[PDB]
Amino acid sequence: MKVGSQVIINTSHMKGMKGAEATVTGAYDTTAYVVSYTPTNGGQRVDHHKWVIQEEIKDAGDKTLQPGDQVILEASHMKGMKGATAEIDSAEKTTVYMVDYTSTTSGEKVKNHKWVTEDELLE
Repeated sequence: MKVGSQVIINTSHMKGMKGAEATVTGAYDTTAYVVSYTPTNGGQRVDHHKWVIQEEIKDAGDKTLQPGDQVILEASHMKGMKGATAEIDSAEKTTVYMVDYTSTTSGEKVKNHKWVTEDELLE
């Protein structure tokens, strides 16, 4: 699968995704990390968030990080994420996809959702 591929989301990161019809808008060979952090706003702790990628970690470069590492996040998949200090729970070499999809909950057309891995998609 690649950019333009039609797929079915096969994971449940948030409500409304599982089984949603989707189209791939970006594909990245990269390292995908699961991370835990306290949002900058001060709300509830985010535990084992899938996923942030190499390119979303401040000063990560081409250096693969290690579980246990403390990093600063440069993504904004949700409020309070950008600039947060996070702990890497795991690291995996894989391809991740950014997808447009229609929420199964409300019918809202979600654009450029980051991220799902190929293990999390069905074609």
